[PDB]
Amino acid sequence: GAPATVTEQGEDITSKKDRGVLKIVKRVGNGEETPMIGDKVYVHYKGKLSNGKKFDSSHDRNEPFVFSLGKGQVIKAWDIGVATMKKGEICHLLCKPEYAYGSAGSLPKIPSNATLFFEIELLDFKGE
Ligand SMILES: COc1ccc(CC[C@@H](OC(=O)[C@@H]2CCCCN2C(=O)[C@H](c2cc(OC)c(OC)c(OC)c2)[C@@H]2C=CCCC2)c2cccc(OCCN3CCOCC3)c2)cc1OC
Repeated sequence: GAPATVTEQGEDITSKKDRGVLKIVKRVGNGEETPMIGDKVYVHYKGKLSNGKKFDSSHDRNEPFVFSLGKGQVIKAWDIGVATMKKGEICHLLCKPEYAYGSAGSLPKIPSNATLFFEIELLDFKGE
């Protein structure tokens, strides 16, 4: 399914090229710009563990999800992945634990050593 497709087809967007964050573009965005470090970004997303059954979405909570890019407000895979996206783009991201919650985990939602899968839609981004 979508996570295996990312394994097979995803672009490795890590600096180290360790296949820790793999991306597939599912919808091409608009324009040319991608967000800068410190930009306020606006997204919709859905996420899940690759193993077991825990699913999370911005769509429930009744609004875009906002954060400052590249400042450690979200897991490393997001800082890396969202920085690659154009406005309007949708991607799928497969995130190995080294770019997520690592050996520690974050319970109840996240076990130790968890690979995560996300669908992210970049709605907008603005310099702080
Ligand atoms: C620097 O490293 C970290 C930084 C931040 C965190 C916290 C978890 C982070 O969530 C995430 O980073 C990812 C990506 C963004 C969407 C949510 N994310 C998740 O993993 C989800 C998530 C949602 C959660 O709530 C909706 C979580 O509870 C806080 C949560 O806790 C671990 C994890 C999980 C993904 C798959 C299925 C289960 C849930 C998150 C969740 C909810 C809101 C967040 O930021 C809100 C905006 N902040 C608010 C504070 O001021 C700065 C801006 C960030 C852990 C960090 O490592 C310990």
